[PDB]
Amino acid sequence: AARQMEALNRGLVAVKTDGGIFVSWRFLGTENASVLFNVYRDGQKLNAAPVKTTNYVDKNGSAGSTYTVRAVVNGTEQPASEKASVWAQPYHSVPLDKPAGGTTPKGESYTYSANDASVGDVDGDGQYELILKWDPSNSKDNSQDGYTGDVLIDAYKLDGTKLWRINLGKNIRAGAHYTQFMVYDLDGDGKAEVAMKTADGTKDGTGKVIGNANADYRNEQGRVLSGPEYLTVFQGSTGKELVTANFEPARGNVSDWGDSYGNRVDRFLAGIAYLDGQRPSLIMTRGYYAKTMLVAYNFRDGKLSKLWTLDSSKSGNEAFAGQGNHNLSIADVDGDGKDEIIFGSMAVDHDGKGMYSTGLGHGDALHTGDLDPGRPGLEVFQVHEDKNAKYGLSFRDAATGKILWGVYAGKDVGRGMAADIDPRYPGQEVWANGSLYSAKGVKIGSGVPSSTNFGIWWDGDLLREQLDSNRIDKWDYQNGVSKNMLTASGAAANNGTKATPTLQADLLGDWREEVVWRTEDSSALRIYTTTIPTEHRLYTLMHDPVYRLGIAWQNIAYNQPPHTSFFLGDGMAEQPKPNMYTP
Ligand SMILES: [Ca+2]
Ligand SMILES: [Ca+2]
Ligand SMILES: [Ca+2]
Ligand SMILES: [Ca+2]
Ligand SMILES: [Ca+2]
Ligand SMILES: [Ca+2]
Ligand SMILES: [Ca+2]
Ligand SMILES: [Ca+2]
Ligand SMILES: [Ca+2]
Ligand SMILES: [Ca+2]
Repeated sequence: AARQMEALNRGLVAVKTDGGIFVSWRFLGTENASVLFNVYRDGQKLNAAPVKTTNYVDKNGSAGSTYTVRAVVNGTEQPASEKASVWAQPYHSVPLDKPAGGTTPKGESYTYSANDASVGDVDGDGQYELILKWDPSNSKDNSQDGYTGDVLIDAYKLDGTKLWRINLGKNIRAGAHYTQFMVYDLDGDGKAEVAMKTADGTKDGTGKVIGNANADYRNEQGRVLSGPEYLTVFQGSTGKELVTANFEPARGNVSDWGDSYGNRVDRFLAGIAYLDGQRPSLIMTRGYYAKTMLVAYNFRDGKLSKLWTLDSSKSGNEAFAGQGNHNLSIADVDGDGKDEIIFGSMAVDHDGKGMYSTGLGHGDALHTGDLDPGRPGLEVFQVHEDKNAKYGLSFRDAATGKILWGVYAGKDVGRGMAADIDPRYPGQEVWANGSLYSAKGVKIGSGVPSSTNFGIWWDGDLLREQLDSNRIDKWDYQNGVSKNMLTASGAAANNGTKATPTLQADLLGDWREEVVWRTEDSSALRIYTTTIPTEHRLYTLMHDPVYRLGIAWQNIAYNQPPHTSFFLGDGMAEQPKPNMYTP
């Protein structure tokens, strides 16, 4: 079946460069291969004949010029795109309303920094808003005791308009593994909503407090290990509470999850999955080191409804404990049109049934995509934390879980990457624990790229570049060394040693991915878009099933980079139009 996807505008962007004005725009999932384009500067056509490629350099444009693009569909020109003004800097700043610092019940002062983001179109005009999580400077890993400041979630238009702020309140602890926020048009009306775990004292964007306003379930460890827990869907445009239910997976006893001090119980993940093959569902998970639960919901016709539960503590589900990562993937792995869940070393079917477990246990990085385009199906590359695991890195059939190849490490392998960086080996290369491999498991040369964090499509070629901290690098495959391509001076990455951008996504312009980094003082987000010309046109990545879902889960726990459902890389085949409709 055709999948619900977003009605997007042209995503037209124009950026001042020394060579003139660089202009790029979207090839929309609704458009055929036969569609061409005309480029207009202030109502004047620039190109003598319609162009195919979705980027263009206007040598004679100026900082005051405005641009439109018109599609040419089966010979006739279509109405103009939305108008685009010229970016006077290589990035676009979104000014932020930095939350005031505070002081914990124990007298610890904290301040706020801009942290993980997501995107959704909350008003339905085809341009994304940014949904930003603020992090207090005393946020905590689950292993660490201590009180934390409130978690704040804001919505911003790209012009800097602050639409709202939600304060999750004292009963939601701050830290990577706590709030996992989903931004998506769940009900299919054309407008995104925001869904996340909430509690008594959560304040919506209109200033209305949920539940028992004054209840305080913080224990002396600064953890919230008792009291009600809620799941709320908020209106994207206003941050208003739409509906709130009791949260599942429910806590039960803290000790059910594998410790009594409050670590394992509060290990959350979340996602958007097309469980019915047509429309989105919401996935909320709890646990992964031992007891593990996953619960699916719909938000449709104004109602939240629970669809299924997978609980490893149920007789027959024992194998589905102890396998999850600090991240997950979502993809149709078995070809039935419906999305499955890649939950670290295990997988869960669209109906909530456990599919397989590799038994290799918990890890910190995960990549699900078409890694080996010579092998039908998707593949999963994963690293493993247990020093005694049979493999420190595993490369597997996404659908069956069969190990295609793996390498024993005998130690915690905390990072792993997948990206087509070497055109001499068909498909995506993978690297971890000091070695680079082909998709077939053949070690390539010696050493690895200088980062093992994100892959990003940045330059004009079909290979994928690397992102880490405030840097984009490109692998010189002939010489076996990384070389810097961009250092975003004045921009900072997030999450300490994880060094993740606020967001990486194809948010605007052509198929290359934008990066959103905070400034060092979090007074702004900067949106960088490439001005490197390309000869290639590809469907906007937000119209790919798997990529779009990757953007939805990018924020969760230990942020991972997004992948396409198809092999995008050197030697790739031309892609057909995505099977989609818009609301
Ligand atoms: Ca919008
Ligand atoms: Ca909606
Ligand atoms: Ca499927
Ligand atoms: Ca299935
Ligand atoms: Ca870990
Ligand atoms: Ca494959
Ligand atoms: Ca390759
Ligand atoms: Ca490239
Ligand atoms: Ca782009
Ligand atoms: Ca995160």
